[PDB]
Amino acid sequence: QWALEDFEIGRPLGKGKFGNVYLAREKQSKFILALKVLFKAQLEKAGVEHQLRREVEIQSHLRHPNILRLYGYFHDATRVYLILEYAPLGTVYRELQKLSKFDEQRTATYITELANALSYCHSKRVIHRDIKPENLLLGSAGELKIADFGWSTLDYLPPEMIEGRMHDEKVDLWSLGVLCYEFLVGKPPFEANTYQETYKRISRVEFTFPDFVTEGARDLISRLLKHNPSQRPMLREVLEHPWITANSS
Ligand SMILES: CCc1ccc(/N=C2\S/C(=C\c3ccnc(Nc4ccc(-c5nnn[nH]5)cc4)c3)C(=O)N2C)cc1
Repeated sequence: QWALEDFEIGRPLGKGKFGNVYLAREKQSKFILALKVLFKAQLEKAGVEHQLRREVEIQSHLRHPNILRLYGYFHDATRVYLILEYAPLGTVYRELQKLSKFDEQRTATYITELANALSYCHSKRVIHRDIKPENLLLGSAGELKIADFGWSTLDYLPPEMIEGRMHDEKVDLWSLGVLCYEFLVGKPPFEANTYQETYKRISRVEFTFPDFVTEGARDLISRLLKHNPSQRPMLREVLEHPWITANSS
């Protein structure tokens, strides 16, 4: 179906580990989109051809406004290209750097938008690992969009994953706890100056709140960051959580 000659290439929109993403326009439709380039030799150097292949097959079937859409993909002699949804307003990480921290309305809105994306995924038996601000993009109306590779620094990993126990649907809820914290405070809850320490602090769920963090927020974050996965509240319970409904659009 596709080839590189079918597109005009624009400025870079981001740098991945295996290649860059560029703004691009499909020539006949004039459809604006994003295009991720991936080097094949570089892929085989780290042996992830069929880690990535299953990954692509998955998110083709995923359609949700709070998830970045994969329209299609193609290849050539040297590279592999992914056709992506263009997200005009950029990354949340960038927004959080400009603003230092987010207010409660913004935070609660993003959390709701995330929770809805994950509910959709879980309903289709798709689970997600750690979610970083770097991998959250913004659509044209300011809507949050999840963009990364999985889909089924430690700062975002839950205790069960770093301790080498059964990963599970409940990982997602840990991620919401960390993000909700980071949105309000401006840095993640178990940030340390060493990996060894960050590991240790995550395993103990050893973290504290700045004075300004309201008790509604404290409650939600404390409930999501429970060490026992099964004690973390359901996604429905998050969306219903008083502080969420009180602040979210
Ligand atoms: C199919 C799912 C998927 C595939 C590859 C992915 N990896 C990506 S995507 C990506 C960049 C990207 C994708 C879609 N839209 C944008 N929009 C955008 C970002 C920044 C700015 C900006 N302006 N000024 N400063 N920053 C403007 C627009 C960026 C990326 O970097 N990786 C690794 C993620 C998901």
